[PDB]
Amino acid sequence: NGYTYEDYKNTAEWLLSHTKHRPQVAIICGSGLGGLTDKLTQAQIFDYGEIPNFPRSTVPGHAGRLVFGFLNGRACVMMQGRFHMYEGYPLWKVTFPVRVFHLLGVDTLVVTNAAGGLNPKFEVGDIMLIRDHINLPGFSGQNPLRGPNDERFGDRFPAMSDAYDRTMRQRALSTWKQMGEQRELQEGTYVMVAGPSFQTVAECRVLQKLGADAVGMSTVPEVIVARHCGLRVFGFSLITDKVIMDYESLEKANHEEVLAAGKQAAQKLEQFVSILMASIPLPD
Amino acid sequence: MENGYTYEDYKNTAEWLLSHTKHRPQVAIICGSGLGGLTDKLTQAQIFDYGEIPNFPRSTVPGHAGRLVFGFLNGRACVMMQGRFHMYEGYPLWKVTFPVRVFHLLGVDTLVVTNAAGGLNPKFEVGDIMLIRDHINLPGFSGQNPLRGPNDERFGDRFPAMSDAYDRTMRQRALSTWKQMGEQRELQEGTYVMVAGPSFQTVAECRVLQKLGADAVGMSTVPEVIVARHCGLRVFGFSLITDKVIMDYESLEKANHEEVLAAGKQAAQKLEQFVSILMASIPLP
Amino acid sequence: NGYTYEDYKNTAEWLLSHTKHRPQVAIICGSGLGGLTDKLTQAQIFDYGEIPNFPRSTAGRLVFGFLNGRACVMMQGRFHMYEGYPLWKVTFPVRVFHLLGVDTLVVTNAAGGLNPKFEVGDIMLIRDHINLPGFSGQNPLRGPNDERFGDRFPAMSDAYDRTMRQRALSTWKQMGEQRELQEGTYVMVAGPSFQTVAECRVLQKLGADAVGMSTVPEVIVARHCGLRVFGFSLITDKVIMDYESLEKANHEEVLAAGKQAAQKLEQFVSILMASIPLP
Ligand SMILES: Nc1nc(F)nc2c1ncn2[C@H]1C[C@H](O)[C@@H](CO)O1
Ligand SMILES: Nc1nc(F)nc2c1ncn2[C@H]1C[C@H](O)[C@@H](CO)O1
Ligand SMILES: Nc1nc(F)nc2c1ncn2[C@H]1C[C@H](O)[C@@H](CO)O1
Ligand SMILES: Nc1nc(F)nc2c1ncn2[C@H]1C[C@H](O)[C@@H](CO)O1
Repeated sequence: NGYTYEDYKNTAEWLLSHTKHRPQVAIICGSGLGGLTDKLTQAQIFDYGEIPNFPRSTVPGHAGRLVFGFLNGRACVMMQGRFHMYEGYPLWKVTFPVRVFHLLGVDTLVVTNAAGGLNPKFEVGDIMLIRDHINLPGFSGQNPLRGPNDERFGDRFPAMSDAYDRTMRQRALSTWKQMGEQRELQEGTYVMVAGPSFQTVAECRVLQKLGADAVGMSTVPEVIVARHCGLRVFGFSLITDKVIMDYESLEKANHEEVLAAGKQAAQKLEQFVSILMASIPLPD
Repeated sequence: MENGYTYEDYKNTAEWLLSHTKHRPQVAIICGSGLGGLTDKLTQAQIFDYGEIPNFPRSTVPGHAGRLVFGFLNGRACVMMQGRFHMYEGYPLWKVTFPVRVFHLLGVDTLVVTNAAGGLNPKFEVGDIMLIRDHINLPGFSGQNPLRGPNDERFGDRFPAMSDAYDRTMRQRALSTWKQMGEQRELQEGTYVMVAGPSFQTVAECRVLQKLGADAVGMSTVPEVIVARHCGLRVFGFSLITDKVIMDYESLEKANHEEVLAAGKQAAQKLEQFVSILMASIPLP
Repeated sequence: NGYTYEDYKNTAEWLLSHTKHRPQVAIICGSGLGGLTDKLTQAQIFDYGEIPNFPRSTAGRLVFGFLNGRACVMMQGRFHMYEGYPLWKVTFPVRVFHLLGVDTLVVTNAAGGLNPKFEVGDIMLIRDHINLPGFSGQNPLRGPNDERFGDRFPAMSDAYDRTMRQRALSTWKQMGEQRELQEGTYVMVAGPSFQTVAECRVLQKLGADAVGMSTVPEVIVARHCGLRVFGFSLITDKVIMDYESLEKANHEEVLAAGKQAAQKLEQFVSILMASIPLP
């Protein structure tokens, strides 16, 4: 780490005194999903470069930004452009915003990401309800909680066996049935690899053997610190391509480029997340 | 893993301890969480707080400031470590394992490691003692190994074997002593997997750990063993099974009433006295 | 962290302006496999400390010359993660090689055999890898990315060139070797300590045929560059995968049949210089 408690406190206070908005729900937008910010109403934008203590972008493109607003009526703060480990950011920098949300008064975090499908059943365009995760950087020392614990946020050894709220998963599955979509809402485990290189077949086969249903390079760090803080969490992976799980099928690659989330697939997810704002319990 | 210790640092600490106690230990014992009461069983003891031992890894003042206790346990010359350092607290593994090299230079030829651990093996129940037969070093697979950096042939080889980390003679004698103690529970035996922590495992993760063949999980010990064997120390150890980790979502919902408590003060005491009794099975130098 | 695009380019040009050699192929020889440098004609030697921005080997040199009709740059005494080196130093030469004009990289290493079939002395055509360190964050591509080198998210499914594997096999049959050319997956572990039986068993279960502490970082950045890659593991020992055959110890002497065995792999890399495509 390198952030004092006061640092987080100072940022949350700064935001609070520059917006009349008071979010209950924070939403991290994954790659190709930033258009969720367009669905906010009465929106107020802050560029990261404007918010004190916020990690500076070293990356191509605009810095990314924090959008306060209402989403189907819900007080939300929305994150467009997350920090990734593969870009050389320490997890304590990646996850900083989650702690600020907590101090902002947020009690719920929704996480979205794009992911390669490991599960034969999954097809490009599917949305996966995240049931559970496998944190490989975590096993080996790369866990955002590393260092002295601050009891003002949470415990030394927080549980993650229950990180994906039972109630919101039951309600997502329920709300999805009224939507009348062609494909059922998938559910499974997100495995986080550090990237940025992509899997070899051999590696794709381990990830499969480890029970992971979909792979990507983000999210878990955030979820973990959310649960440390006692935030309610749920989330979705957009399956942007099927990873090749053998050499036979490796040769059979033809009219191919692992494209970003089909703009229509992204838009389906964005509007599902929006509609689910109806189903989060109110703080009260 | 950027080792800020010269050989002369280790030697300076070792020699400092050697000129402030008359004790000359053969055996080092690392006390796991909740097992520190082992030190009370030492006779003719002497205490050094980490704070007064040059080059010893420094804290930011939490509740438990650890210490080293020299003395005789069941007749054996011992140095005993109460309060270990953990990776998850932010310490580099070269700080975690610094004491093991000091012990070598003290003249120790045997390291015993104790810890508390989650039970992965269905057969294990809360309060069990597991003889560590082997380990799986997940941090080591990815660069986080305490031997990372140059090798110093004055400690050991570049590429030390870990096939035989947990001494065979002592494992047979552990299992032997236990049988004639006449205990209600069988002495368990299996593989300890190190995960870096500090967050606990999800169900999915707990499953991988099972599939990897691990019988118990914790966040320590493996670093210390590895640098012990690099020095040629005899190693043996135990995990006290503190809780059983949930390994299916079905039993996750049913997880209602409770939390992962510390080592039940009774079961710890049982281990602590088994360790004392096993002092008479360690070979002489 | 570490090296900018200029730095690579300055190193490349220094070498270009300090040798008449213009190499097409680069060969990173592993442990005990550097005798291949003696077979180089017109050989021109550079110690690493001599070269701008190079990592200082703290017995490491760069050798240019012709092997079996091919302009080569040879690396004797590679960098290892266990030695304390960060992966961006480990893989620094691979990009210089690219800016030198090299289009093929051949990698050799010493490995422990996880596949029961494998015997000491076997050569393994590396067909694929498992980068265990890379899962957790130790990946040489981590950090800012320059597109003059390659993509942000490069593929590694075809890291080991289809054509050269077919030609390795083809030459091997032509060589009339009694022992078959093994082929499989190399898992990179960080080291330096060797595997426990428990750990060997997970590596086996993971699908790895051979284990070592190098190579993968180089292959990854080479492919990020668009270099053609093929490589070999010499099986120096069968890794103990149970406790029964841990008791059983032997007429110990892993070493000196490893000369005939390392020679075989060296002479095979030589032969294969004729099978690498031209630019
Ligand atoms: N097989 C795969 N592995 C990983 F790690 N990511 C994959 C992927 N396939 C697609 N993706 C998408 C998801 C991320 O948004 C983006 C990387 O940040 O690429
Ligand atoms: N499921 C579990 N996973 C891990 F890593 N550790 C567990 C655990 N259950 C109990 N413990 C014990 C080990 C230490 O004594 C203490 C803190 O690491 O808690
Ligand atoms: N002095 C030299 N100059 C050049 F241009 N090539 C040399 C050489 N000595 C050996 N060779 C090798 C490389 C050519 O591919 C090959 C001739 O086609 O022989
Ligand atoms: N059983 C084994 N396990 C691991 F990890 N590596 C092994 C090995 N046998 C040989 N090696 C490789 C790696 C060293 O860098 C190199 C020593 O020269 O040989």
